[PDB]
Amino acid sequence: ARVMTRGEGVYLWDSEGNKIIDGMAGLWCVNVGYGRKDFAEAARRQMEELPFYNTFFKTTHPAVVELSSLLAEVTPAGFDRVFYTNSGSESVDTMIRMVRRYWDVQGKPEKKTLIGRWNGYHGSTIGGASLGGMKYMHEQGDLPIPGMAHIEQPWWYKHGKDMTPDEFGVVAARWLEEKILEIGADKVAAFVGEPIQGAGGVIVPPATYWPEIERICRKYDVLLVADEVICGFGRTGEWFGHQHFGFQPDLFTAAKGLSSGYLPIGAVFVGKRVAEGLIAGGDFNHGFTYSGHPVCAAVAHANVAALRDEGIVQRVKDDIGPYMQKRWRETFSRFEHVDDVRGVGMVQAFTLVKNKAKRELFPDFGEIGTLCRDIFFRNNLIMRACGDHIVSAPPLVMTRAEVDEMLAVAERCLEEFEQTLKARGLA
Amino acid sequence: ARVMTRGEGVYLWDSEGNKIIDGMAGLWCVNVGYGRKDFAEAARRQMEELPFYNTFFKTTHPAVVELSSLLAEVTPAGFDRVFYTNSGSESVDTMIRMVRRYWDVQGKPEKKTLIGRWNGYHGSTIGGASLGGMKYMHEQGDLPIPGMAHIEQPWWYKHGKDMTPDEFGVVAARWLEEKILEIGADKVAAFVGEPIQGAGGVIVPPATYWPEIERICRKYDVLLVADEVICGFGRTGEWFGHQHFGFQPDLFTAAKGLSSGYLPIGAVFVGKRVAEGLIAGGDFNHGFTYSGHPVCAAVAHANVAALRDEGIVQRVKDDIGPYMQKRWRETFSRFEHVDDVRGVGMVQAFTLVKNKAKRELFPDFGEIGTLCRDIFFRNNLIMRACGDHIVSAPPLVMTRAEVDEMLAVAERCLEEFEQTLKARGLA
Ligand SMILES: Cc1ncc(COP(=O)(O)O)c(CNc2cccc(C(=O)O)c2)c1O
Ligand SMILES: Cc1ncc(COP(=O)(O)O)c(CNc2cccc(C(=O)O)c2)c1O
Repeated sequence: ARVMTRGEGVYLWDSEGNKIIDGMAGLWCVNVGYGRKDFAEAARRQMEELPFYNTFFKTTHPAVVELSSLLAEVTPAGFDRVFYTNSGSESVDTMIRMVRRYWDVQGKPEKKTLIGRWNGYHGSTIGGASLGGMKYMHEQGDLPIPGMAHIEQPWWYKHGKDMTPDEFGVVAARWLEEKILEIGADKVAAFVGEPIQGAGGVIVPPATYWPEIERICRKYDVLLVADEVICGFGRTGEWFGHQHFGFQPDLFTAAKGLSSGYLPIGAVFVGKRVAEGLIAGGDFNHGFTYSGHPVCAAVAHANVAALRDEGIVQRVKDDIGPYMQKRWRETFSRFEHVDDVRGVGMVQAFTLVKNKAKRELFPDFGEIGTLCRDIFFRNNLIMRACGDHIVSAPPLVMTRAEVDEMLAVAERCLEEFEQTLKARGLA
Repeated sequence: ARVMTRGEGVYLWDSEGNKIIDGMAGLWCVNVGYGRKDFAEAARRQMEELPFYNTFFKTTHPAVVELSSLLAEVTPAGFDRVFYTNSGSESVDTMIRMVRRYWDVQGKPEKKTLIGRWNGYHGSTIGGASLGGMKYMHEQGDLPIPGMAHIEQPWWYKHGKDMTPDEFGVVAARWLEEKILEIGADKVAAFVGEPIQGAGGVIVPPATYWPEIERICRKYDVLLVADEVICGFGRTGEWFGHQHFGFQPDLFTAAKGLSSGYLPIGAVFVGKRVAEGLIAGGDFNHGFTYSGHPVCAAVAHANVAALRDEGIVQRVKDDIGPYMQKRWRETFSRFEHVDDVRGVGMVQAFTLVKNKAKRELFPDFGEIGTLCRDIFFRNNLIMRACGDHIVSAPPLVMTRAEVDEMLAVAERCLEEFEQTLKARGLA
């Protein structure tokens, strides 16, 4: 069929010469777009010159030292300890072990349960798939493992009932309290959440949600962990998604955001309280000192430098983010089977619905999303279909003109979509 | 104070100008040695030119297609389905989930327990740490998780009593049968082992061990899994360690040996029975090659091509392997506190012992190993201490002269070690 032949900026090309507008590469964290020659050079040099680690060497690799130094400058107050891995899935798994070790060290070994959310996603390790709330992943491996619990997701469109979003955000956060009390606070180690659920369909919680979650976590002496694997490194306009929603996690996980997707890498960023805890047990100290594939760290360093020095993150907050959000809602809000148009910064979405009046979803959630996605692709546009949610997360460097080009095509596709719907009486 | 400044061939350099022999090949993984400029070029080109999706519409990324095509040529017959990951740890975790999903699809809901070995090592995830048998690891994330069991390792020097190695291989393999009947066969999904235990100290099992493990696995309808993360890609003289020992696994896992450590990557090679069983449910399907990274696949491709086309693996079997093994046994067999001199291909080891007569180990296993290791480093030689086992696995490209050079230095270090023992009355 059609193979990929080239990537540059926000586009990729196929073997037939088609230019494909990549409206989703940020879900794989390609935040600065394709074709960065300087990143390629950063990798080339490190691979030619240096070893890939070995030991005894009282030192941390110079590529890693530099990356760590730079990250301290761009992360929020209190994150000055970073543990490197090879992926977001590994970062999640390491985080689970850290959270449990922290409580062990505090002399509370029974505090082992982590609480996630249905439709949350935290990667594909046994630990991560257990903490995530995708039912199809739980079946593959008799998951979740012990010390994993789940609460319903803050999806107002489905569960918001007769409530305003804001009233719902309180109710949905209180589900965490209910679960903690059910399990017992002294068996609960942490609550873990993506600031905006990514793979679950860009579920943007109400403004009252995260503050209520945080309040509840502190009330019960439970750690708060953000999974920033999608939302970090400028996706919401802030450097990290938790900054946008105004909560303060005790740890947070990131992945290819570090490298804009150019090479595999992940990290766990550990706040002061937990860091002091772990080091006191002498734990994770070899990881903190020797973690990080130096080639990937070299690319990650060039990337984070670029995001800062080129003003890419600031440009999402001030310029392209507001432009995108306005243009997104302008384009999609009018369609008959489009509802819950949403987004922050450079992540945005809507849901294909049976009936906007009744807030009624299509049956066999996903079938209609697939149809819309298929139309997009026939028209040389990629966006992600998550059930009947259509989601977009383009490179952060996307211009105002590229935004319009993308939305012009998407608009044409929705017009076709609305017609195809009626034409088979699914409307 | 010193830092790494260069790697080339079998050598490393530090900031002081010191030339160091890398007898440990990074982390047993740098099989082609350092300084491959063609590898760096392969990464540069992919990073400059292409997107990073593993799949595009009906096709796979060209770099991945290429790697899989080449892998099919060098893998044992029947292993065409490969699932890519970012590390050996992720490969192990994916294997565990695959093993369990397979029995689910087969309608055997009880059949979920994986059996590993004490002193076995399968990575650092919750899943891999649980399947591994490192007692210090059994309480970082609350471990082992359920459906994990362990048998004793086939370590003749310690457990062999008054048996020949061949008699002991049968006894040590039958511990698996004893364990299966203790648990109940209906509950046991797989046995997993490194053909030779790596991090555990290059524990080479008797020739009788693997054939007997395999008979037992087939007798109870238990899957047989090889962890080739250290033994893979030519380390034993064969492409994979299971080929050397003459067993036929249903799946096997591989890590960065695939790329000689130049970039992070791993794989699960899935045999026909399990692949078909997973297809028969539609499980680990839509998103198979889709966990790894295509830049890493391009490097892995150049590496596997180099191992085949430059005759590196064949040279281990026919030339440098026999030489290393012969010369290793000449060099070390004579020392008063060195015993169990062993190895195959380009992995080899010996154990530091209190008394060769009684076969008595030093107390506080590890203390003496560290002492000997520090001597090596002071002498610009990297060899690994696992407890009181000393281990070596240099790049496979090491010349006969490089072999003697390494052994010349090692011999001098053992002379010094032997003096140090008496000069402390620890002889
Ligand atoms: C929130 C979150 N956490 C952890 C992971 C695991 O990261 P790695 O993939 O680096 O192991 C993820 C996965 N991140 C991810 C990557 C690509 C696509 C999509 C999508 O659903 O479109 C999501 C994720 O979305
Ligand atoms: C047998 C085995 N299985 C899985 C893993 C995990 O692979 P990754 O590390 O690629 O995730 C390993 C780890 N392999 C490994 C790596 C680095 C050092 C050492 C050492 O003990 O010197 C061993 C291993 O030795």
